[PDB]
Amino acid sequence: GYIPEAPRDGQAYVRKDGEWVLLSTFLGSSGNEQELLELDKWASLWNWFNITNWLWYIK
Amino acid sequence: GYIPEAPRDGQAYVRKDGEWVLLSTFLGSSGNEQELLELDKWASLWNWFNITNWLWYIK
Amino acid sequence: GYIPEAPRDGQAYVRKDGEWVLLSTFLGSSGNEQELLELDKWASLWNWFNITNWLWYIK
Repeated sequence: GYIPEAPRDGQAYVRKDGEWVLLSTFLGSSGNEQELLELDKWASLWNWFNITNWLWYIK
Repeated sequence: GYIPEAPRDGQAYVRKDGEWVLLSTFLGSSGNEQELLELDKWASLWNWFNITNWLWYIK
Repeated sequence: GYIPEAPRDGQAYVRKDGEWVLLSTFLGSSGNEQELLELDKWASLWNWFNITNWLWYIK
């Protein structure tokens, strides 16, 4: 009569065919770090190489 | 007895430990623009530099 | 009185304003391949170019 079961495991999931499924499997796991976190990293090493960018300009 | 509250705020959220939580916090916000939208941008400037790619080939 | 309808289509969706909405539209579709799958690809061609990296070092 009622569909909810109230599943509590601290885990996150979506509504699919009347089933609770970890969205992470469709997000692509990696903590999701591999989508977001790399972009943040690139700037950091790339930015320290600017000392060479103005070097040409100033001299 | 019943778990649903019917929360309406135009916002989107997932089922976690019996709580409605904004999936955006796990998507990584930025509108999500910073995952998708950059990829689309790279092509654009990179593509305008093709005039130099055939230049070598043709001459 | 009750909000659930039990929609079964094998498709996945989130809870928004009391409506079932395909999270894919907010994920950015592409199978999501275009967020995850490219990163995996870059390594592959980039890694085959290492034969040139040690070449300088060894000679």
